[PDB]
Amino acid sequence: ILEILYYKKGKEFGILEKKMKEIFNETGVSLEPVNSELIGRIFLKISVLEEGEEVPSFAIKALTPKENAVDLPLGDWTDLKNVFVEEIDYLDSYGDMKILSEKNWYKIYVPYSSVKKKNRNELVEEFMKYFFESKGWNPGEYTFSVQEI
Amino acid sequence: ILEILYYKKGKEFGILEKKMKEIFNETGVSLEPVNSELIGRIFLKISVLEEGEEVPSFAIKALTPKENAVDLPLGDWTDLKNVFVEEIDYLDSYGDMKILSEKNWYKIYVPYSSVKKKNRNELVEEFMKYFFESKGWNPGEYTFSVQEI
Repeated sequence: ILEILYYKKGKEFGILEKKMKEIFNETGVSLEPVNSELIGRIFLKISVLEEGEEVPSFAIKALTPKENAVDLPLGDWTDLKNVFVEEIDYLDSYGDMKILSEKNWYKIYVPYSSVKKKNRNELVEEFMKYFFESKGWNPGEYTFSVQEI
Repeated sequence: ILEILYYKKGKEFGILEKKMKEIFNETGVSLEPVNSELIGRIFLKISVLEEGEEVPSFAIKALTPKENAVDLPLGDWTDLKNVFVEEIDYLDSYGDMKILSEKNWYKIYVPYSSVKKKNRNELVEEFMKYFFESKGWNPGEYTFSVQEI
């Protein structure tokens, strides 16, 4: 997973950080920014689909009463008999990428064939254009940093 | 969904709240507490299983490349052909309840037969014992409030 911190250009956060530290030292309570147009933190996971595999259009949360999972692959195709469907989410499309969003956590799915010669920077930069545009914000007014977590 | 705010007994938060408001008025940045032993916010969804249905033991995140979902029920049993399994989560057990946790978001599943004459208060109070014990904290040292959201 990647942790992405974004910031509106020109905004200084030094007095914010000093006051957060002061509040922590007095109350013992650590305060963090609510995601806004000024500042935020998001989490991104990138999955590349193997050649000869289609990108997903829906994410399904299913539940099983079976008491073991030794018949279930993680990260492979299979058939699921007699499961309870709890949630269905339609993925957004941005170019060849499919994007699943849950609050500040994002998962992107890209076809092998499309990202064969692409690095993490190129992917993240495309994702961040999608992200800012999804919020109605101008991407040219932000910087962001990436951390592996 | 329910929003639950918990607080360590005896701790006063009035100066925290005043300083959060001051920081917001100066920086335009709203700060909220990181969940800790002193204070936090969690989200709970309660599902009751119908009579003649087993409680889940695992939650599966599956993806399908199918371009419509009109064959998928929400909140019913079905079979899923040719899906990609991305994640499997084992549910915890607390009495008759099964609990799925993702960071500060919880989903509990209870059998109809067990909660037939139970109200929201009774369920939430059981969940909160589970929650505090899961963190290694003493439930008798906390208060909490519930809000429908």
